Amino acid sequence: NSNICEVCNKWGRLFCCDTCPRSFHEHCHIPSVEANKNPWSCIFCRIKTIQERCPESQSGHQESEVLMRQMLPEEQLKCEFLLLKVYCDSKSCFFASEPYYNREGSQGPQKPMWLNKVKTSLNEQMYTRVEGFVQDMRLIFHNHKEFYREDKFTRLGIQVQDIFEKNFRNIFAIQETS
Ligand SMILES: [Zn+2]
Ligand SMILES: [Zn+2]
Ligand SMILES: [Zn+2]
Repeated sequence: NSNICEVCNKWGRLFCCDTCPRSFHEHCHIPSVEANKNPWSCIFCRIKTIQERCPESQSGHQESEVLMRQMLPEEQLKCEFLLLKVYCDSKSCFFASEPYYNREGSQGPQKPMWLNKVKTSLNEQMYTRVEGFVQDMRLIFHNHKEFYREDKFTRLGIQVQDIFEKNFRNIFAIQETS
């Protein structure tokens, strides 16, 4: 196994996947690394299994169909994995915890949102469709762009949104387009 967390790239108290060489901090894995379970398989492995069991699941899909899907176990897992892929980028730190807004010339958003809030919502089964999860994730970046206006810091929102969107298209097998 690797000697650093796959998500935050630090050492520490690491749980090792039994079916691949990745390792995780307890609360870096999503869902949080399960108490017992020997062997244990990480989210990367669980997602690869879904694909292997249903190879046609990789054929292209329309985003509008994906969004309307109910949050059954396989969709719950895919959203957990997509969230984890955002945390894998170090620039996620800016979006992880609850923000506050006091900048001359800007007003805070009407509906603040942040990654740990999405993580709690997923854990608590608060989303009934994929659309709920995707709308909260896109709201993070939209709030940031609107609040930071012409400050160059706006680019952090564009960057982390790009990581979200690329991974969304990969995980949910969105039909490739020009
Ligand atoms: Zn970690
Ligand atoms: Zn694994
Ligand atoms: Zn199949």
